[PDB]
Amino acid sequence: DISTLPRVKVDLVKPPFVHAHDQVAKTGPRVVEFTMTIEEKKLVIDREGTEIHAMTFNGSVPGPLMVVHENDYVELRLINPDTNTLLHNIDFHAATGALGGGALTQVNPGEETTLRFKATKPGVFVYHCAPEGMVPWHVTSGMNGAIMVLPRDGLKDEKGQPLTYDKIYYVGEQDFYVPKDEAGNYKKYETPGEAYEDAVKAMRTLTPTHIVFNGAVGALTGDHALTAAVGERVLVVHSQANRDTRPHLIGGHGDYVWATGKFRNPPDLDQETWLIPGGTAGAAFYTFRQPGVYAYVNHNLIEAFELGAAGHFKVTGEWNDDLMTSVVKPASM
Amino acid sequence: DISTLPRVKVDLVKPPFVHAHDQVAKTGPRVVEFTMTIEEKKLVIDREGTEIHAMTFNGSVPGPLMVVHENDYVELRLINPDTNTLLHNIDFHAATGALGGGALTQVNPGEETTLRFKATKPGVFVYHCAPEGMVPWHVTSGMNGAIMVLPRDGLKDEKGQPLTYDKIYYVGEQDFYVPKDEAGNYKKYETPGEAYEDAVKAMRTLTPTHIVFNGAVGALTGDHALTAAVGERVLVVHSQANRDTRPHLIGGHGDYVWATGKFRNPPDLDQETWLIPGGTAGAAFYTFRQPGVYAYVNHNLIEAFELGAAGHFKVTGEWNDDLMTSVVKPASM
Amino acid sequence: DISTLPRVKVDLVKPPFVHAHDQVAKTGPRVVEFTMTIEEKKLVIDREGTEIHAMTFNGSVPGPLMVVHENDYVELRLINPDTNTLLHNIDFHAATGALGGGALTQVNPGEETTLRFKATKPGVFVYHCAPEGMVPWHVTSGMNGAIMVLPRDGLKDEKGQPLTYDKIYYVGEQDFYVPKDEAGNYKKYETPGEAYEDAVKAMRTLTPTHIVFNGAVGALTGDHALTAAVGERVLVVHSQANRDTRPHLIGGHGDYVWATGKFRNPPDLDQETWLIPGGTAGAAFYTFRQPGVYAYVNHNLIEAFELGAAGHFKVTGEWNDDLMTSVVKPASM
Ligand SMILES: O=N[O-]
Ligand SMILES: O=N[O-]
Ligand SMILES: O=N[O-]
Ligand SMILES: [Cu+2]
Ligand SMILES: [Cu+2]
Ligand SMILES: [Cu+2]
Ligand SMILES: [Cu+2]
Ligand SMILES: [Cu+2]
Ligand SMILES: [Cu+2]
Repeated sequence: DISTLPRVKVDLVKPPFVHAHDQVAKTGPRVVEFTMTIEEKKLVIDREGTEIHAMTFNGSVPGPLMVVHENDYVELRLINPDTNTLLHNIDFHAATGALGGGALTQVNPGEETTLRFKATKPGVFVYHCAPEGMVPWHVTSGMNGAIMVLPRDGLKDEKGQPLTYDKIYYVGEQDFYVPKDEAGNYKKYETPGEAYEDAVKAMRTLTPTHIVFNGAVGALTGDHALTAAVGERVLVVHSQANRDTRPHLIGGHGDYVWATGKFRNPPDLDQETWLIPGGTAGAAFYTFRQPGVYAYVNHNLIEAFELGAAGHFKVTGEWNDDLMTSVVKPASM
Repeated sequence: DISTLPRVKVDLVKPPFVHAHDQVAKTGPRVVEFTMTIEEKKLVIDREGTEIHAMTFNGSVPGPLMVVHENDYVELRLINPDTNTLLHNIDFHAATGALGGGALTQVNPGEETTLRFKATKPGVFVYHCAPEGMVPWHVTSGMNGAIMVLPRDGLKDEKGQPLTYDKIYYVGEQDFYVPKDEAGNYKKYETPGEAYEDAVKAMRTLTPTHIVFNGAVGALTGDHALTAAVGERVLVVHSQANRDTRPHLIGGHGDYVWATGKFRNPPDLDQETWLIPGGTAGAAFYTFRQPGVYAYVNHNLIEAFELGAAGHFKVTGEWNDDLMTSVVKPASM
Repeated sequence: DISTLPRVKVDLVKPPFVHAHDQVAKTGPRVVEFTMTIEEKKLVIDREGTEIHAMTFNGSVPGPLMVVHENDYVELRLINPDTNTLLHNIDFHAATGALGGGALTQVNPGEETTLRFKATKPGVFVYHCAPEGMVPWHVTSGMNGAIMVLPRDGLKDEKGQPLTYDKIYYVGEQDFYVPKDEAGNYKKYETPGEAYEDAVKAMRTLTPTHIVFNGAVGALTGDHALTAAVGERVLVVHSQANRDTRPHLIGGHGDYVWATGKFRNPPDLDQETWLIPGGTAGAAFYTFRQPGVYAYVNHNLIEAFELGAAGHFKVTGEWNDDLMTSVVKPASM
């Protein structure tokens, strides 16, 4: 009787931050209550000022990271305000049945719905909007996030020993397909219906115009760089709802990686780069050993440095000259 | 002395169905005899009526799934009737030597050949035509299938316990490269030789025009949807002879997945999505827990919903409201 | 005190060959000294005579394979002669800190530098140039190689038993983006600065014009085919610094594969094809069982046979008719 279970309300935070949670479950199974409000909004996604009509969960690209434990129940109140124009829904890859919930959550502007599902499998998973007949358009407009279902006894390494992170970040990577004219300039549109065919044409090229973290070129840089201290253990959850990516921490590694995101599997050790398939969330655990600036990228380096799939860590602490040193600094022959 | 071994003749069936076999070998090693007849034929591959000159094994795209046990011998009689126009052959990724058999099986129209190889490694494997100098053209014309080499004691989970499927399906995923004119319309051709350069140009874009299951958009839908019952254990073998794919069961999971298809490895558990590299077969085992319609896709959702890489399951049985329920159906604020 | 450790100077060799080393470390930890000289040079990369301005480490595409043991120190003297025109550096994915060394190794023409780092993680790893603001341009001009960090007790299988190779080869796979005019012909350029915008435009298509092994179409064929004998154990290290690849030995397998290249993980067994993500090195171990010509490809077969990603083995020895035989050679119905 689910009515006999504790309810806990989560208050979500904007990526790349993650709402408060316990790695090791401090209670029995719970109904974990989430509310998200769909927001269609204009977003500037690059340095040139290219502006798209984004389709978001809770105002952000990606949508926020939801965190529960295995065999909790996720109960999501999904709100589509009458300020929006389109029908939306939600598919949880973590859930079982009804297209991940998409068949049960169709909300027109001015409607809401509440979905409950049992989180029976531990892992990080994509969630995304998926309205029948317009699925890739919603997804590639930004309407996707992730949910982490932690094992009730937290994470474990390949030998069954605990892995405990000190910090977690959620990197949502988004492929956009901004329609171009024959000369190669981006087109803009009066209404979503006038945009639709050109959106479909642009998607069918299979060539993103932009690939970004946290919704825009440079979003995880400067005053919004990710941070860590030397010696800190950091989990980076990374999702891509529509296209493969190959994350890499420039100057570091994935000490333990679940490339396809499912924690009943032993992690891959010592990864330089790992493949997260489109439609998947993955997670990488790293203990920082050196201070300084790191870049965290999709290691198709064109996708990283030309199309936007690059963020930064700023890491504080002492430099270890045993691990790396400039023996002879650049100088002239 | 191979002549002292039992011979068993297999009678193949059209994908996505799979010929009768035993998971656990009920005999010792056998010479397992297959016959396939090459058929060049016109195929309509989309809803618009786009018609290509397909190159098939046994009349289908994909070619049929062949099933043997580890250390059986596969003996294939490959027939190229004089109604065909081209030279063909066959490369088995399951086989060792002579380019997988391709160097020994070159048949002109009006010829046949018989190849035997020992299936020394368990797994699902691609087979495909591969004539020297025209390899991708044959493959991306549909001339590929798969062979499953089961361990003699059937499949096992990550702990060494048996996994037994109740039903198996074979999903062959095909990238086609239909040549386009400058305006973007598909071109058609009088002869394969007149088609060849434009086929090569279209392939060199690396952008498929179509990505389909079982040879056509919507082939595994409607009256040809895949079926299952709640509680049934289903293995879905999935091949892609030329390009990566990322299968996903919408509303389900891969409970146990061999993403790169080789059963001596422990399966990955609880996958949302998995990457099958181009040139590979993979296999996913799932026990259905909910009735209703599922979609089975390549989770590049553009590839799925715009280019064709989507099929359906229809699943019969009782709905489990513990696992998922609509708490409050969509309604107006 | 690193000054108390043995120093050993390595003399590199041109890919696909690999400098002399011991699988099992015959000494304690060492400072292993390497020198590489950057060479910008023209290279003809295809049969048509297409000539690019390559950016190399030590004159080759890929750069040479460097081999050390876990917890050795790599000390690289990197020389940028004043005959070059550009700034370069080096990022080792094997290293920890300072963007893999890239932040500490910026050398203008006429400068050199010496970097030392501790090789704390065993595996094969990419190294590549990565100058801030021009990273993909350098990488996709050929300026990448790999380093193998062997476990001090050599390689092990999935059960912890030794795997010892008799021969090793290094296959560097390079995606080039030669700018094209509207008609589709390659453009050429007076200076790297005049080339830059068109290089960036060509990269942003995400469609390589060429994908080659060892720097050119057909480089690992003919008198430069890879060789082996029946019964020989061969490790093929394969890198791709910028784009996914899916290696396949036509007629063989990867008996043991580290697809993402890190030897603390058990290898995947019996692979037909494996995915090496862009920004990764992987390694496949195979014992040849049949003589003859093999092709070793990226199993996107368009990428292999049309764009260049194909090499050959010539294997000497006896043919095993148990493993494969032509029962009835091609002949007429
Ligand atoms: O190591 N990242 O380019
Ligand atoms: O969950 N498939 O979109
Ligand atoms: O088996 N390679 O096409
Ligand atoms: Cu939506
Ligand atoms: Cu999905
Ligand atoms: Cu053929
Ligand atoms: Cu093949
Ligand atoms: Cu450089
Ligand atoms: Cu890198």
